[PDB]
This record gives sequence, C-alpha cells and structure tokens, in this order.
Amino acid sequence: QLIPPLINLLMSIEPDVIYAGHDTSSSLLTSLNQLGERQLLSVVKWSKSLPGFRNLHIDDQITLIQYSWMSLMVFGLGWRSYKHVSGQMLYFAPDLILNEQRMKEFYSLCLTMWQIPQEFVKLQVSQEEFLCMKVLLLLNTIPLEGLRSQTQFEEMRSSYIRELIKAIGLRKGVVSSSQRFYQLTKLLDNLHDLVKQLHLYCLNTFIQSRALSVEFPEMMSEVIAAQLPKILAGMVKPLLFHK
Ligand SMILES: Cc1ccccc1CN(c1ccc(C#N)c(Cl)c1)[C@H]1CCN(S(C)(=O)=O)C1
Repeated sequence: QLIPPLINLLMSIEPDVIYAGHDTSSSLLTSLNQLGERQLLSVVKWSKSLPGFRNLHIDDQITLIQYSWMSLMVFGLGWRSYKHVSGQMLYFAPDLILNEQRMKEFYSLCLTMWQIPQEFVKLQVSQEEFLCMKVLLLLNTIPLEGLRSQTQFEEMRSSYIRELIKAIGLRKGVVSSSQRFYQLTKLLDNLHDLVKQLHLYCLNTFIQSRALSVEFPEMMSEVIAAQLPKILAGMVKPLLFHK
C-alpha cells in the first residue's frame, strides 16, 4: 500500500460527477447557480465522511462549509479543467464547459478563475496533493473570535498538513519536497485574494438578481445572504501558511 490510508480514503469519498443541468448571460449564470446548488449539497455530504470534520461542533462545521463554499467550487473547477481539458477551458461540469467564445462581458472573473488550472498544469499537481489541499481549503478561514472547537480544528489542520507532506513525498529530496510544499501552500494563500473578487461579484449579482433575471437556488442563497456580506467586510480571519 504505497498510497497512504488517509489519501486513499479521501479518494473514495470524492464526489461523483455533477451536472449543471444545462445561451444568454442570465441563462448561463442561472445554470452556474444551479451547478452551485448541487456543488454545495455535494460538499456537505462529502464533509460527513471527511475524517475529523464531524467531531467539530456543528456550528463550526456549518461555518466552515459556508466560508469555503466558493473557494472549494473554484478549486474543484481548477482540477476538472486541468484533468479534462489540460487547463485550456473552464470545465464547470460535463454539460457546461466554457472557452473564450462563451464569455462576453464576467469574462474578467472567468480569466482570474482560469489562473488556478494554469497553476495546476504548471506545477503538475497530483491527485494526492489536490485532495489534501482541498481539505486545507475547507479549513482555511475561521471567525475573528475563533471556533468553538478550536483545539479540534487545529489538530485536524495539522493532520492534513502532515498528509499533504506525505502526498508530496510520494513523488524525493528534502530541498525539492520543501520547495514544493511552499509552492502548493502559497497557491492556497493566493486563493484568498482571488475568491474575494468572486465573492463580491456573487453578492452584487445576488442583489440585482431580479433585474438581471438570474435565479439563485435556496441553499446557496442562504450562504450568500448569511455570510458573504460579513466575509467581504473582513469580519473573518483568513489563515495563511506564509506571512
Ligand atoms: C463568481 C463567478 C464568476 C464567474 C462564473 C461563476 C461564478 C460563480 N459561480 C460558480 C458556480 C459553479 C462553480 C463550479 N464548479 C463555480 Cl467555480 C462558480 C456561480 C455562483 C454565483 N454565480 S453568480 C455570478 O451568479 O453569483 C454563479
């Protein structure tokens, strides 16, 4: 068993393929919102089997899923684009793949999201590294006052940091593996800035949804309404690997 047990578990609990259910701006945005609803459901289900997560206070579980909703979607988009289209298209779902031609306005945000699959291609991120990084992304922001289950949270983060180091070790050399840890963790740090612009665009679109004729499903609407205003206002503590 060359592949470490926890990485193998993460492989098995990965979501199955998620379809958007999918051509104008409002219809494209509505289809992306419909995908976002299904992605949110899949993340909550995933979190139920994620080792360590269910042992956190339920308030912290909800908070962490809501905080990391956008980040986990765009990180998953990065993987699928990388895997299916060599990072040269945005593979939101099998029934929703976007190239330049299908971006007209929104295009600017698509270009910034596009930076992630490009870094995956550049770094040649392995599935084992991706799966550990994904868990760290879920645990990458906390409230200003911390979590109720802070001690449990810290231990879990450390466990998946240690697992990421194992993941890197699968493919030699103390200097190189140390350099690769910096690169992958700096990628995660850099996502905070990218997701800020995605959060802002989302909240703006949510506010103007009636005028734009864009439907926002109920579960993802609650995340947007409940959390994005205070996240954008800076009422959370982003965690960073590098100061
Ligand atoms: C913020 C943004 C920008 C471009 C394309 C998509 C998004 C975000 N979305 C999104 C949906 C699914 C996935 C996946 N997988 C991703 Cl990464 C983003 C959804 C959720 C909110 N919007 S919006 C602009 O109407 O508020 C569409």
